[PDB]
Amino acid sequence: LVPVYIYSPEYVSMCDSLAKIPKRASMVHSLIEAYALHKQMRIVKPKVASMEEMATFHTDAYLQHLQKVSQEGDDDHPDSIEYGLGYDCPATEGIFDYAAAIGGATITAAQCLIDGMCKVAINWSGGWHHAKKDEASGFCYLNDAVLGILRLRRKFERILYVDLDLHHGDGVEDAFSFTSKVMTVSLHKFSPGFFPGTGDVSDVGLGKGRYYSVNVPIQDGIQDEKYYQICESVLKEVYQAFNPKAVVLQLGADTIAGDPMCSFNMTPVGIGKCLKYILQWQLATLILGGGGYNLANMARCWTYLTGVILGKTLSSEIPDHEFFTAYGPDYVLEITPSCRPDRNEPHRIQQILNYIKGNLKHVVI
Ligand SMILES: CC(/C=C/C(=O)NO)=C\[C@@H](C)C(=O)c1ccc(N(C)C)cc1
Ligand SMILES: [K+]
Ligand SMILES: [K+]
Ligand SMILES: [Zn+2]
Repeated sequence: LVPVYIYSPEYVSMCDSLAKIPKRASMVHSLIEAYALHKQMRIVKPKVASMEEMATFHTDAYLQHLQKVSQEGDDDHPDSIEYGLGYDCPATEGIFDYAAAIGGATITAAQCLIDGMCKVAINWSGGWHHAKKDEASGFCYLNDAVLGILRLRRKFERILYVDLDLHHGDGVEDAFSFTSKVMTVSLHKFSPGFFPGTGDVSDVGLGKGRYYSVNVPIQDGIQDEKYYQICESVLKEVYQAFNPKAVVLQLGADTIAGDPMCSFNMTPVGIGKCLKYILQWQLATLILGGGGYNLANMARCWTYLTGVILGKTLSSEIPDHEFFTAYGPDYVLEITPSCRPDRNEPHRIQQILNYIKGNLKHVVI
């Protein structure tokens, strides 16, 4: 009925403690609260993930290792080499607790979807799609997206994962690569030297999971209109061929114009239209956050997207709240595209969509 919003003051504090950008969860929640959107959702206190719950995807050796180097901040452990710790993913003190809360918040939201508590569950602090079963990658130590999907596997036999982050959700695609129960769809920037380096259109999975992985390689400077047409064409084809019963959606904000990544040229409006097309499926939807390195932009994006889920049209003027001064110099909710060219050739885009049409033919047949 009413969208579940995963939040507790203790959870946000935990998320700000070891965040990449300081006060990541604070700003996003403070702005949502400022628009009084929390009063129209069902606020649910997240439960910290147990060792067994994480073990549904991650190996035991890896989990024990995190717990050991997290209590003292041992960034010099001789077993860290095996698990990808920790140059890109530092072995900072209390990192396992940080991952436990966020991992447990996605599972909690998934549990609300199972028990029929709602049709939509939101966790903006979640959605780290890079982590592997026994390896940390790209700031991700625990793949909370996979943990969420595995929780939904208790009720749903057809789960669709849609990744709209700037980067390819490799950790999630790799997790369900050998299965047809979960189809992963990832729209991302794909160029040599760009992280994580995988996710070409020819990457369709392995074994019995072949053709159940879908990748859309996109180039720099793409804007709302062209992006949506790509997203609509893929999701329409996938919905018919896969027939999902539940949806997990990762909405990273590193695609938005004004992000330090400086790749895609998106505004929250474009992603909003993508979210609308998925919401009208009337399926149990698990909304996750993701990447983003422009704090105020992330807040503007995810706050607007929360308004989309609720159907509310938000005021263009940023209301006075705790972090109001961070929204200079215009102090508005809208985000304007930068003056950069679109390097996506209309023929290559159509050529990719045709591959996907060809690959999904195998699924439906
Ligand atoms: C891991 C990642 C994003 C993942 C993501 O967004 N997953 O969703 C990006 C890495 C490769 C990167 O490009 C980078 C660039 C600059 C930088 N500093 C200037 C500190 C730190 C990292
Ligand atoms: K993506
Ligand atoms: K798959
Ligand atoms: Zn990203």
